[PDB]
Amino acid sequence: DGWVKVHPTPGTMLFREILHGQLGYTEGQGVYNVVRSSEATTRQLQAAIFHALLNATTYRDLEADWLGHVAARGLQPQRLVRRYRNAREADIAGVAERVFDTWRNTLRTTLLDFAHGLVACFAPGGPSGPSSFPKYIDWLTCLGLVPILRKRQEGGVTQGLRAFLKQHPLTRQLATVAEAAERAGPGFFELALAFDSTRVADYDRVYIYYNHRRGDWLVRDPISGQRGECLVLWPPLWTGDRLVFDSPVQRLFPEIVACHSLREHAHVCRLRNTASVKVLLGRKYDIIDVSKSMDDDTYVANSFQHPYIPSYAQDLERLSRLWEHELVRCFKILCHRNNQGQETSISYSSGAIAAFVAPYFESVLRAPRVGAPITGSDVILGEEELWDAVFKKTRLQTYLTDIAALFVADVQHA
Amino acid sequence: DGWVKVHPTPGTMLFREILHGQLGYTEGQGVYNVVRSSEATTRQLQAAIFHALLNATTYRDLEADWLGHVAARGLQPQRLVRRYRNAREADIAGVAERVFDTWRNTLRTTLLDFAHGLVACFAPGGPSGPSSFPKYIDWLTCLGLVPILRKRQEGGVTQGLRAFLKQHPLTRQLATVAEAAERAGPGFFELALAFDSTRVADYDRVYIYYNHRRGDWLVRDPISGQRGECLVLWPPLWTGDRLVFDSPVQRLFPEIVACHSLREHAHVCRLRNTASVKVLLGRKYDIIDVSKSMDDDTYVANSFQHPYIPSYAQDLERLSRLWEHELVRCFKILCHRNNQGQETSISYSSGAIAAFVAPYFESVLRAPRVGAPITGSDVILGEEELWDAVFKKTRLQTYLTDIAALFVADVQHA
Amino acid sequence: YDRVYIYYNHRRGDWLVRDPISGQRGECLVLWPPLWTGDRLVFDSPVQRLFPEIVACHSLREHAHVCRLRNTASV
Repeated sequence: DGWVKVHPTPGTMLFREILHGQLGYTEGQGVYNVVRSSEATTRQLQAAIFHALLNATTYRDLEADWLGHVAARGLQPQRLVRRYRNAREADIAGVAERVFDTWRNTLRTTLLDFAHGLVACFAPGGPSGPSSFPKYIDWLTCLGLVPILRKRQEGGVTQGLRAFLKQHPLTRQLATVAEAAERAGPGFFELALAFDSTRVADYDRVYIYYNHRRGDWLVRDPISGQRGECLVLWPPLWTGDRLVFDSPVQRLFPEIVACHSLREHAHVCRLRNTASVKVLLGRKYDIIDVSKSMDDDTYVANSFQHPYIPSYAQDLERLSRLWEHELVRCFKILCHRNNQGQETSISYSSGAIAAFVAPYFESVLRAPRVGAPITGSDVILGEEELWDAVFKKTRLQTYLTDIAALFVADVQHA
Repeated sequence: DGWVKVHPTPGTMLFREILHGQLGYTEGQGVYNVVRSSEATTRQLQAAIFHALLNATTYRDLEADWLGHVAARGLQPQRLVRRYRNAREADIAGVAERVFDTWRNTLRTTLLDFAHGLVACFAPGGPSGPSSFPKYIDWLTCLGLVPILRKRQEGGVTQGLRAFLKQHPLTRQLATVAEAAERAGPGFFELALAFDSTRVADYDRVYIYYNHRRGDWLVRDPISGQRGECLVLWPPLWTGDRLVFDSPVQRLFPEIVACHSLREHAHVCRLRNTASVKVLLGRKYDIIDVSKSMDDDTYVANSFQHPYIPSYAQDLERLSRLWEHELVRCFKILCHRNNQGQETSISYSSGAIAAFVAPYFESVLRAPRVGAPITGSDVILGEEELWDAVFKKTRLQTYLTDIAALFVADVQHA
Repeated sequence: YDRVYIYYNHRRGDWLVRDPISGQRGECLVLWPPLWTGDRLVFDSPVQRLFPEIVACHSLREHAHVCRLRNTASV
């Protein structure tokens, strides 16, 4: 009733084949490899987890832990001052600030270890398997659509979380991390459930049907008999006779076809010209041409030779430049070049992550709030740098300084 | 029932051949050699072992050892101050600082020697043989798969560890070293067991089967009859007739074939052209072309000479550049180049380790914990620099400074 | 180099090195392993990689010399 088949057509198969370089290849196309990188997704995962865990810190809990450690070490400031029998403010101030600094950086290391354990638990299920990011990105590149199949289930990620959190010894030693983990735990459980639920359709096993009268989609798995959903970022066009996509491969398609045809014709012409001497036969290493087959009351009046051979270097170079420029502009990639003109590194710009990573989470993953998205510089840096940067600004440092200021000032003012 | 062979087909054998330069070779392909480097894995082992050793330190045990050394040297602050008979606190402060600093660097030398022995114990078995890193890399490059055969058994690595730890007299001298080694012992045994258990399949024997109807793999050893696991990083695609892999060699395949065919055609055309003078005969150093063989009731009309010779400089240069660019972008390698654009060294970037080294440990080797991944700068630096860097920021330095300041206060008030 | 004898087996994958004259049995160590492709063996040494190009270059030089010698005549 107005429906038409879309995906199993050979056109999309040819698109995917040209993505793998089945015909033609240029170094400009090589920039596509960084477009499939999962660095941004992992950065977003760890930043969101860091924000979630650290915002659960309690001022009272950390004050209780600090006073418990103080009692355990017996470092009562009045007792230390009386034992030292001096009014040297600088000495006791240095001692107190150093002790608080050692407590703060041991807390930092413990929190870093626990967060690293959590993010390592979450890491494997992101890139490979369910919600595979490269599959989403090459779906958007090939056609501009992201088919999805949803099903509520318990997955291996939840099993890993369960096998991780309970037996972790850090809950027994540090109380504050225990309360922080337990109060936010259902959020991580829901995140794991969302990870399991979302499955991205495999390219060669999914069928897409579109109806043009009303403009609605239908996606189903021929083998599993499961109905899914269709998500579109930039919609296609329906001319009435053929559905015309608007993906970058669609735009690039005619030029690659022309270049490949030219290269094939050049090869065919080159193969013919292997001969050295040619002759002709007519009525009154070597190749003989015989016109006697078609001689019928005829006679040769003249003959000509023109050994053409096509050239294709500039066309390949232009195709490489076009590939590079299109892939740079479409995905808003960021390029770094030095004074002499040498390329140094390729990284995602802030626009790229804001335009692709965030909608991925909000629609393909259906994940809850992810907090403030990272900046373009953060993805370049390392995990420890991101951890320190987020730790400095956020809530925990304010409580830490709040404790430190009064704890220090009390002993010297006394 | 839907199964089909994957590896024994001549395509993968041709891929492995083309890596070894069986056909064609260019300067760009040479950058593959630095990819197979084992420096990153060894640096990761060093960092992991250093972290696993240092965290086992005990503040009480370190204090006990320091006070025992002080008592052995008779460095009682009260007695030494009474002997000096002067009010110069600077002298006693400097003496205490120097003595504790020599204790510091003696502890550091002992720790680094023991750690170097331990890492040397794990050094040979890791990157080569069982769980050999270059085989993992060239499996990823050839196909995108990493066949694995697993078996739980004791290995020579554990034998070396056993020959090391209890035969090391360092435990009898320093209490802290013995206590830390005893605490961290089981983890190293688990690491050795993980090293021995994992075996990477060899290219010439193992067989892998695929089935698209349900998307499953089957890997087995034809001779030993052992069944294993099939790991995939970037999956392939099934287009009915064939299975187009998504490895870099697969992308590069058509261009190399075209270049090699052109070189062969150029050679065969060049060999023919060695003649200087050529003549032809017909019915009424030297080469004679007898057209009389087919000259029957036929008569010549004209003759031609077009001595073509193909050239291949441009294709070779482009292939070299394409090889270099593809290998640089695919594995996220990093280059260092100076003012005039000439390179000086090749390094293993942070993205490279984060995308290859870590999943290798987590899946191929099934390591329990690797700690915080190193930065891209650490692989450049030497072992001693890495040890010194990891020593400074960690718990043992905190304990060391805590002891130092309290001892300085005690000696200055004494 | 010119004395030692090296034997290899493909089904089990083991080596055997012995001195033909002294009769002494030794030990075989490998850094990067070779490859077994049926009725052939392919090493992975740098010279092995460089081999297919040097042969072509030497053949080209030989053919150039052969052609040069012929053209010494004037008429």
